[PDB]
Amino acid sequence: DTKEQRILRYVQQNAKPGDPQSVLEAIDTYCTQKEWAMNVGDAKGQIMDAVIREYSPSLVLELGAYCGYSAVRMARLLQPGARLLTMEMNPDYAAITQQMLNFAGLQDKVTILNGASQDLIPQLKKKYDVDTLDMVFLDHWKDRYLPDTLLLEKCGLLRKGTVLLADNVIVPGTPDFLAYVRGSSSFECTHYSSYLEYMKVVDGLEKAIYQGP
Ligand SMILES: Nc1ncnc2c1ncn2[C@@H]1O[C@H](CSCC[C@H](N)C(=O)O)[C@@H](O)[C@H]1O
Ligand SMILES: Oc1cc(-c2ccc(F)cc2)cc2cccnc12
Ligand SMILES: [Cl-]
Ligand SMILES: [Mg+2]
Repeated sequence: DTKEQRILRYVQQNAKPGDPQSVLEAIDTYCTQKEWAMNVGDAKGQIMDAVIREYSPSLVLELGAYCGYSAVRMARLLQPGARLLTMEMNPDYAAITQQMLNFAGLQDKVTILNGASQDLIPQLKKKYDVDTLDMVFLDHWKDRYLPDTLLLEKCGLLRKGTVLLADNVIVPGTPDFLAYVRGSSSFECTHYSSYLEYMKVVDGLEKAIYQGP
């Protein structure tokens, strides 16, 4: 098996079906005690939770799903009827994520789109009936953060107040994105210093709120 299949099986055997908090705890335990994996983790996850609670977004887009940890973490905090769309290019990972969401009981709140963000973003309005997004979690390959932000804006998917929350702005880092949003009058930015998942290494999140053109 793969590490991702091992994570899934661990959840299935050490968490309670339909209990998202138990799922998060099982993943965190496995990734602390057995094998590291690139989930946002509990340190940064607590900051994400605080942000989600503040904004109560009705429609969230996540870029990069992996095994579903962040999707579970966000979706468990959504209000009834609110929704998450998550984009995942790797079909093996998409299948893990779906199974993870199913086990957590969150499958009605989340749609996992199997494809590359740069191909799926232009389809959101017509194919997926999206008007504008309330929040975007950027956590895919770091070189896509700026191009996809710019694409989201081109596609008319951002509105005044759309919250972008970007993982890993220190490690691995996303220097072009960070410079761009911090220098642009179209974003109001805040840095949340934290730690790399499961590691004593500094990392951080950036929140960038879109202000319009
Ligand atoms: N352009 C792209 N579109 C969609 N998925 C992408 C992508 N570039 C990378 N990915 C995916 O981005 C993921 C990054 S890891 C995502 C971790 C997850 N957000 C969590 O915290 O639990 C990987 O699964 C990778 O396959
Ligand atoms: O949270 C993440 C962490 C890392 C990462 C990988 C190796 C390291 F040594 C340190 C950090 C990569 C990611 C790629 C995509 C989404 N998130 C990532
Ligand atoms: Cl952590
Ligand atoms: Mg990350």
